[PDB]
Amino acid sequence: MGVPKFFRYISERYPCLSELAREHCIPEFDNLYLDMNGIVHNCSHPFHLEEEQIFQEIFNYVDKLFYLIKPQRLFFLSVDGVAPRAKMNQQRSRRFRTAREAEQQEAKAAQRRFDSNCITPGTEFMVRLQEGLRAFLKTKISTDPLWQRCTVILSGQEAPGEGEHKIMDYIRYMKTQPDYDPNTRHCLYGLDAALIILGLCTHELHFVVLREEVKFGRNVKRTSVEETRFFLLHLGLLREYLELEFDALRTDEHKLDIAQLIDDWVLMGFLVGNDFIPHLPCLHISSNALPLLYRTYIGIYPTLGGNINENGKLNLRRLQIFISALTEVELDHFKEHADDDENAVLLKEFQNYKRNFYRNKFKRDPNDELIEELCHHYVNALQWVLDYYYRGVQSWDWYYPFHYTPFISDLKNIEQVEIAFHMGTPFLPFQQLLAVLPAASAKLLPVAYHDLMLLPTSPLAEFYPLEFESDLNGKKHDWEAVVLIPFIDEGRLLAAMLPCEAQLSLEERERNRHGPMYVYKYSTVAQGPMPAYPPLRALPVLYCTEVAKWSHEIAVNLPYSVCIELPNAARTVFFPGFPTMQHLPFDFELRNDRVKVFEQVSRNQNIVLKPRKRQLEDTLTAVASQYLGKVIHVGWPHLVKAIVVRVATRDQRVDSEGITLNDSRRFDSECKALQEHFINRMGIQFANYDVLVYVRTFAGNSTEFRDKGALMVRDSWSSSVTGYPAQGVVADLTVWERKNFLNVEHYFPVGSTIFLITDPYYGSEGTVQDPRRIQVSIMVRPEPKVNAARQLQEERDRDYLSTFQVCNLLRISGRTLGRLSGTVWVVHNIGLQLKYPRQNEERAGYCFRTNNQWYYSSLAVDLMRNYCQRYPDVIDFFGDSNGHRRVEELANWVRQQPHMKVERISCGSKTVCRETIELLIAAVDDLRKHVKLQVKPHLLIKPNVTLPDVYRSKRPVRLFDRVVIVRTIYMVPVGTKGTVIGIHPVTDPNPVRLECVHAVDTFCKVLFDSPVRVYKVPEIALVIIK
DNA sequence: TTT
Ligand SMILES: [Mg+2]
Repeated sequence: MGVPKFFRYISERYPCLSELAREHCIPEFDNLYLDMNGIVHNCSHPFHLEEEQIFQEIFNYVDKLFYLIKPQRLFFLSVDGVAPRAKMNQQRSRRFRTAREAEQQEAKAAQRRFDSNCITPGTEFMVRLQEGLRAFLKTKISTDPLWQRCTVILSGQEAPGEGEHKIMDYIRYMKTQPDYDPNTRHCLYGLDAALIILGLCTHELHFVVLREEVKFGRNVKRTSVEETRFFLLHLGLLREYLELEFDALRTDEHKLDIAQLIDDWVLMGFLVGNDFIPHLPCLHISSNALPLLYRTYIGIYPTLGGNINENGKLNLRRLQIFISALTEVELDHFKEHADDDENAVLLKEFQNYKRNFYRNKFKRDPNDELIEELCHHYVNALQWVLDYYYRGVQSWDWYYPFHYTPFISDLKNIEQVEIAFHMGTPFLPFQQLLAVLPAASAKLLPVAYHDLMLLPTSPLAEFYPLEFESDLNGKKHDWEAVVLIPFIDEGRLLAAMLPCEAQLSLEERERNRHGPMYVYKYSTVAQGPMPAYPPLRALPVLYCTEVAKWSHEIAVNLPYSVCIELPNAARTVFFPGFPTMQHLPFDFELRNDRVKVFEQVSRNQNIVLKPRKRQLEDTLTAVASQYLGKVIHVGWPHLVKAIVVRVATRDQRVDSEGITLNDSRRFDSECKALQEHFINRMGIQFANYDVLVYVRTFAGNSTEFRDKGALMVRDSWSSSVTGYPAQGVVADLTVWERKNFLNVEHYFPVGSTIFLITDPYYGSEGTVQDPRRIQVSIMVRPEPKVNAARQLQEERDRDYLSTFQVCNLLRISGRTLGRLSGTVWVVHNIGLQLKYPRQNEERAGYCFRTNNQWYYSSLAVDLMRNYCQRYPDVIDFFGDSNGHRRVEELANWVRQQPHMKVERISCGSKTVCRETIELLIAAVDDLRKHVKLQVKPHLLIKPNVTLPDVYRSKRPVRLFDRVVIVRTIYMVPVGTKGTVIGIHPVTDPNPVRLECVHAVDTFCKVLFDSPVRVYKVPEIALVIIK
């Protein structure tokens, strides 16, 4: 996996659409919508933890997400509540699955614990979680200054409806409001198809979808918070890429109605497969589904009155036409996997396949009555889903009452289909629980119905099969497998609940009501005390307010869908976070250039964008004339502000200082580089690279200080200079950006912290006293002697052999050293796991790589010798190679030893041994003078304001360097001082930003003397003490 | 809940 198949697909068909970015590349947002069931799953059962632990970790998760994304206006976190029957059927399927998969995996314990099905609403678990969560919001917002300008909304298991859909509802409600901002930048947590489709159908302009790369789980690889990156999808581009795909639907010289088109595309996306209906065998993404629905639609389009999905409502005639068209696809799928006048033969065999299918797999006779009710229920289904999205739930009771899908060929007279579902109401937690849980998890229910789950007398015993069969329509994985069970009739079920209900325990009786969502807002006025809750410590005073809002204060009742295209919004202007391909006249074509967006090269086609040859003559003097020294926007459509510092040609090149000659070789090389990037990753094709432009990316606003006189404010550019083809330069666009300081004193208030950049105490803590130069008091502190520790390390660094040397000492082939020292999978792992060549990793002091050659330390060698001594035949195998019990034996022998306990790290990073760490720690132990001075303003770091380019060291950071923290860094408060014990580079795997492509950021495993002991920290938040 |  790594990422959903849908995400993967549309992400490769439109290369510019998605990226893997780090904390700082994520665009600014007003609203973050966080969906919790995923998280709760990650934290509860990835081995043992108690509730306290779990909650603590969930809380953490949230904290780090909010910390990294910094939603400026709203933070809506939404836990799945009691959902409509349509979903509940599937929820139930997944429960039964997990229960049985659970028993099966516990069976390995027979060969030789936290029930997860409690992640559903109504369970004592989820309730306790709800509590702890409100408590958490209250603490965080009440204490943390960063959660105080935000508005926060929680929607718990209390409030009914899928998290993702409660989010949706709040969004539509939002659009409804009068003085609502059409430009609000929405960020939604998640990558699966449903959330893409969802955000895409809100018809919101600045909407991003994102999820972290690695669950926070790989913390056994020591990753700083700031090091974590996100996969993100830009809906704004998705739109433009569809506008590109259906260009053939244009009949005149003018844009198609994108609202109209998006709607229909939402429809296709729903056809590919959704939760609330069985999937059509003939439509899987890997199976080229989207392209097929595209072809079908395009080729059918001139015939429909207009849209199949009009503003969330279906056009049964047009629908009909479409499905009719899909018949081809379906029949072709049949013709393909059949074996696992010709046509006529095909059709007879296919009709026979139908009959036999209805009979065998549908357990129903093929009466035309059957086709009838199948068509009925299917069309009903579709409309139901569209309502779910465009207008909110329109039926809590309704559900597709079959386990399989109709035959497209057998869908005629759709138009005659009557659609009528009724709202009804969401089930009470216990009802839904009994509807969803399998016999296995009876415990999660109150005692009152345990009997109902497990006593074969039970009226509902049918719905609780000890054994349930599973059909897999050519779907490979057990999870894709259909789960053949009954469908609960609400009647009989509530009938079999009547007696028990009264007898429920008091607290059980109380926890069985639906509930509201809560709105937290930081208050200056003290709101009183809060009790503690495992694991949140108690609070003497709250500084926030919690306020109940019910499901119906968010309700929008109208004939049309508010999921319309707000016209107040500005799509002419550029917003920094959000790319558009609009500002450049370009042609386009769908080609087969094998673009590389993820790990490996795409196997299918993509859309190549081709900017039209610009009007500016492609000469040096001409390009310079226009753009030299000017402020432009490069990268496209992922635009950035930048200033042109040089223009170059294979022959010559212009600086502010005049024209000179240029290295042809180096130029042609740069050009190759650019070409490769754009085509292979960006699916972009410029006319030519005859003339390059070299820019500096905008790097923050800078405040200059003018003598004793005044405060100046200017633009700040970058350190590094990157090259961009002159053909992709876009100039003079207007942008929507957006609190200046006033007095010098306003900048430097009394008692605020100041850091020194002047030689006498480069890196000294300080405090401003009087803005007159500036009056300041510096707190001088001693610095530990590290020469000793350095010395220790140098000798250890000496302890290293070469791959060959090591081959000789162990008397083994080079190959066998290769397999032995890496990871070798047997089917289970049996490699000492010291090096990870493909990954580009190395294990601590054991392995290390320099001249593209490997070197192993002594611990490594004694280890490898050990392995050899003990397990010879295995080695013999490694050497001569290109009851299942011995494996487990050595797999464990290996997993046990301590090199596993030692951190693995990326190659090119310098580390240190625990002994040296000991010496250092001892020195700091051993170590345990305010000086007033007048200091020019530009040599003072204001902790969270000053741009890091003013304090970046002219020399790369080194080990044992003495560092102090300026910029705030998650756990570590500013001011904390320490010494470097690690230096770790980091490069983006596949940057879509040409500027980032080979940029390496530096993190430092730092030993702060104070406990707060050790943390990786970006070089940006550091000064070195001179 | 995801794959
Ligand atoms: Mg969901």
